[PDB]
Amino acid sequence: KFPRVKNWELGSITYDTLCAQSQQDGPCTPRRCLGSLVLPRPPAEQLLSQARDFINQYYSSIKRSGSQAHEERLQEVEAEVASTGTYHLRESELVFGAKQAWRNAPRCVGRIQWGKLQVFDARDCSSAQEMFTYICNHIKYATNRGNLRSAITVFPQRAPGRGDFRIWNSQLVRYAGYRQQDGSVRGDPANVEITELCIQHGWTPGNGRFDVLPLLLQAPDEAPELFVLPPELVLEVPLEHPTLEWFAALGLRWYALPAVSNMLLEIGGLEFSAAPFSGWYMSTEIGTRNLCDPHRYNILEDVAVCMDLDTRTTSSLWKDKAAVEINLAVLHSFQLAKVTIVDHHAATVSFMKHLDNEQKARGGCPADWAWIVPPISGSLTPVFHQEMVNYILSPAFRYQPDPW
Amino acid sequence: GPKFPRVKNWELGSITYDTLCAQSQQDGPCTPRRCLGSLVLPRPPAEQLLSQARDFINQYYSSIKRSGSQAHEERLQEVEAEVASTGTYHLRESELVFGAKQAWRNAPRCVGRIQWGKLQVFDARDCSSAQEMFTYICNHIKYATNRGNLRSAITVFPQRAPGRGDFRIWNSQLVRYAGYRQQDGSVRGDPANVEITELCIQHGWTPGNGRFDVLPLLLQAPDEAPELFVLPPELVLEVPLEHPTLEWFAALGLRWYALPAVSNMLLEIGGLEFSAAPFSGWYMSTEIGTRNLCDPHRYNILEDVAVCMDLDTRTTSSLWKDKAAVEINLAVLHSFQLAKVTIVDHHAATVSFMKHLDNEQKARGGCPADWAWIVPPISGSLTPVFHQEMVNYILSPAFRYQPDPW
Ligand code: HEM
Ligand code: HEM
Ligand SMILES: N=C(NCCC[C@@H](NC(=O)[C@H](N)Cc1ccccc1)C(N)=O)NN(O)O
Ligand SMILES: N=C(NCCC[C@@H](NC(=O)[C@H](N)Cc1ccccc1)C(N)=O)NN(O)O
Ligand SMILES: C[C@H](O)[C@H](O)[C@H]1CNc2nc(N)[nH]c(=O)c2N1
Ligand SMILES: C[C@H](O)[C@H](O)[C@H]1CNc2nc(N)[nH]c(=O)c2N1
Ligand SMILES: [Zn+2]
Repeated sequence: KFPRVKNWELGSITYDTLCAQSQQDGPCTPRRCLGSLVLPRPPAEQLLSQARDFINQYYSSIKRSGSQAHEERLQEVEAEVASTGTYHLRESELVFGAKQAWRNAPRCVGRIQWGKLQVFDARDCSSAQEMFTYICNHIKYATNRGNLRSAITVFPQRAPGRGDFRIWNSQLVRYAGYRQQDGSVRGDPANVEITELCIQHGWTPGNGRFDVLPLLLQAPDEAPELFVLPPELVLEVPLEHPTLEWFAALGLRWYALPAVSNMLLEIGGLEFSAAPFSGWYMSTEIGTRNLCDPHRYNILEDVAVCMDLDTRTTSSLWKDKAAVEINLAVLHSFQLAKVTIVDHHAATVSFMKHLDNEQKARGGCPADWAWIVPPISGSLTPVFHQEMVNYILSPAFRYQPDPW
Repeated sequence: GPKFPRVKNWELGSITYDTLCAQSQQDGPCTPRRCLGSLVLPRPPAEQLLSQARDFINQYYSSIKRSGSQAHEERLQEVEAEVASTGTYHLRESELVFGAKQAWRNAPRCVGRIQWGKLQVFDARDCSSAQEMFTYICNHIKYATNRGNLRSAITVFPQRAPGRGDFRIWNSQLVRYAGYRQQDGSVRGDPANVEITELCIQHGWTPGNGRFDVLPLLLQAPDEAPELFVLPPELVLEVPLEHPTLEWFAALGLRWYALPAVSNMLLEIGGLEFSAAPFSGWYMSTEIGTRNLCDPHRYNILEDVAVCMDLDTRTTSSLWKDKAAVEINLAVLHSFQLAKVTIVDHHAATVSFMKHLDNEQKARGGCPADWAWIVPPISGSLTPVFHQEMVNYILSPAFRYQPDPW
C-alpha cells in the first residue's frame, strides 16, 4: 500500500505515505510502465469535492482547521457553487494554491524554493492589452536587474462556455525560428511554428539566430494580439568561455529569465488557463538541451571543431568534451554578468534536502526521475541514485492544448 | 487512435504503437495511482506450470514457423504428460538455445540487445558437483574472453527440482574485485563486494590486500555448503588504465577486467527456473569509467583525478566532476582499444539500440525497455535514447533477480 523508497548510495529507506493523497490516475498500470512518456494519452459534484478538499488544505496550513472561519468559508463555497455552478478564490487562498502547485510538480528540480514565491493577482484583467501590462511588470520584477526572484501572475480563471485567456507563447521570452532556403532553420527550431504565427498576425521578422519573439496574447473568444517587449526589459547574457578566448566569437547568448507561460494551474477545481511563472535557470537547460540538442541550436560539432577535436569517431568522446565546456561557458557568463543561475550539481543536492524536508512534512514527495536527473553527468549527481515515486497531487500545474 | 500505448521520439518526431506489451503475463509494480518505474527492485502449482510451459512451447514453434503442426501438438501433449506424472519437465536442446536468446531479447535493462541473435549457448545441464561447475565456468571464461575478441555466451546449469537444493554461484559476477573493510572504517578495493569478500574468508579464502584482488568463486551444488575455487590468473584477462594525453593517469595504477559476467540472475523459461546460468557479453565503457570508478559508493576516484588535472574542487560551478568524469571514460576507451579488447562507447551503443528498436518494431510490434537504465550515466541527452519514449513490461522467457543464497 505504501511504497518503499531507497537511496542506493547511502542505504537509507523511507516509505511514501503521501501518495495515498492522490485523487487522479497517472499513465501506468500493473501491466506496463509509461513513466518515460512526456505526454499523457463540471457537475456540481466534481467542483464541489475538489473545492472542499482545497479549502480543508488551506485552513490546515494556517492551523485553524475546523475553526469558525473554516466553517463559514466552506459554506460560502456551497452557496456560490449551488447557484452559479462555480466559485471564486480569496487572494490568500490563491497564494496558497499557487505555492502548493509548485510544491506538487513532479518534474521540477528546484522545489526547495517552493515557499518563496511572489504571486501577482491579475484576475481583474479584461483585455490582451492589460495582459501585456501585467506581463511587463512580471518580467520587470522577476528579473530584478539580474538578481532573479521567483514569481507568478495569475489571470482570469476559465468559465464554462466562454473562451480562455491564453498566452500563445510557451515562454514569455523565446528566440525566433525561421525556416529558410531548404529544410534549414535559422535560430531556435523549437519555435518555428509560433514564429510563423507571429508573422501571420503581422510582425516584421528579423533574420538573426537570437531574435526575441513578440508576444501573442489572447483574451476570451477573440483573435490574439501581437505585442512587442521593450528590449530594455529583456535581459540577455553574451556567452564566453573562461579560458577558450575564441568561444565569445561564436556570438552566442541566452535570456536570463525562464518564464513558462503555456501551463495550466488547477486549484480547488478552478483552472487558470493563463498563469506565467518564473524562477531562474539551471545551467543544463541552456548549456545542454537548448544549445546541444540535435533538434535545437545543435552547436556541438561547431564547438568541437573549434576546439580542434576529432569528430570523425564517437570514441574520442568529442561530444562529451564540447558539452562540458559549453555548459562551463553558460555558468561563467551568467556569474560574470551577475545574473542568477544554478548548476546541476548544486540544484540536485538542494533537491535532496527538499526530499528530506518533505519526508518529515508530508511523508513523501512526487518526483519524475527521468526529468529530475540532469541531461549530462547523471550519475555524478545524487538524485541519480535516489528512487522516486510519481503521482498526481492537487493543486497542480498541467499541460493543456495549444490555442490554434 | 489504436488501443495500445503510443510511443514517440522527440528528436525526430516519429511515432509507433506498442502491441507487444499485450503479450505480458506478469504484472509490474505500477498502478494508475502511482509510478514506481524508477525502483531498482520492485517488491510449483501443477496447474500454473502448465500455463507457462504451454505458452513457451507455442513461442518456440512460432519461431521455427510451425505453429499448429503435428510436432507442435505432440510436444504439448508430451509436456503435459511429463508434468502430470513428475511435477516438472525438461527442455530439448534447441528450445534451451531459443529460450536463452529470448531471455536476453526480453531484458528491459540491457542496451546491447542488438546482439541478441548472436549468443553462444553452452548446455551444462548434466553438471552434478561444485567441482564440475568450476570446469564449465573456466571453459566459458576461456571461450567468451577469446583473448580480447569477446564472444557473447551463456552456460546453463540444472534447473530447480522439487525439494532439491539449487545450483548457485554466490558471486554477483564470475570476475569481481575484493572489498576489504579497514579498522578506520574505509574500504580497500571495491566497496560493492565487501559482503562476498567476508563470506569467502569465512569459507576458507586467504585474502590479499590490494585494491584489485580477483575474488574466488563460491560454487554451491544441490544440498551442500558452497565449496571455494580460485581462478587461474591466466584465465582472467585484465586491462591496465592509461590516458591518451594525460601521462600521469597511468601512475594511478587503475585497471579493470575485460570480461563482464553476470552470475547471480535466474534464467526463467516456460516455468522452469535455472538458478545458475551465468552469461557474458562485453562492456559499454560507461559501466567501468562512470559507475564503477566514479560512483561515490564504489571506487570514487573523481576527486583524486580532479586534483591531478589541477581543477578547483571547492566549487561545484567549476564542473570539475564533469571534466574528470569525461577524461576517465576516455581513458577506459583508450586502454581497452590499445589492448585490443572488445569495448563499446555509450554513443555507439545507444545508436545501435535505436536500430534494435526499429528491428523489433517490425518483428514483434515493440520492445520492453527501462528508460532509466538504457540512458547512459554521463551525457544522457547527447545520446539518441534520451529522446526516445519507452514502454516497460515483463515478458517471459526472462532473467529475474534472485535472493542471495544465505
Ligand atoms: C527557483 C528556481 C527554479 C529552478 C532552478 C527550476 C528548475 C526546473 C527545471 C530544471 C525543470 C525542467 C525544465 C525542462 O527540462 O524544460 C523545471 C520544471 C518545472 N518547474 Fe521549476 N524551477 C524553478 C522555479 C519554478 C517555479 C517558481 C515554478 C512554478 C511556480 C516551477 C514549476 C515547474 C514546473 C511546472 C515544471 C515542469 C514544466 C514542464 O513540464 O515543462 N519551477 N524546473
Ligand atoms: C554484447 C554486449 C553487451 C553489452 C554492451 C551489454 C550492455 C549492458 C549494459 C550497459 C547493461 C547495464 C549494466 C549496469 O548498469 O549494471 C546491461 C544489462 C543487462 N544485460 Fe546486457 N549487454 C551485453 C550482453 C548481454 C548478454 C549476453 C546478456 C545475457 C544473455 C545480457 C543481459 C543483460 C541483463 C539481464 C541485464 C540486466 C542486469 C541487471 O539488472 O543488473 N547482456 N547490458
Ligand atoms: N527553470 C525553469 N524551467 C522550466 C522550463 C520549462 C520548459 N518546458 C519545455 O520546454 C517543455 N519541453 C515543453 C513541452 C511540454 C510537453 C510536450 C511538449 C513540449 C519551458 N517551457 O521553457 N523555470 N523557472 O525557473 O520557472
Ligand atoms: N555488459 C554487461 N553488463 C551487465 C552488468 C550487470 C551488473 N549489474 C549490477 O551491478 C546490478 N547493480 C546488481 C543489482 C541489481 C539489483 C539490486 C542490487 C544489485 C553486474 N552484475 O555486473 N553484461 N554482459 O555483457 O553480459
Ligand atoms: C522521452 C523522454 O521522456 C524525454 O526526452 C524527457 C527525458 N527527461 C527530461 N528531463 C527534463 N528536465 N526535461 C525534458 O525535457 C526531458 N525530456
Ligand atoms: C535509483 C535508480 O533507479 C538507480 O540509481 C538506477 C538508475 N539507472 C541505472 N542505469 C543503469 N544502467 N544501471 C544502474 O545500476 C542504474 N541505477
Ligand atoms: Zn510507471
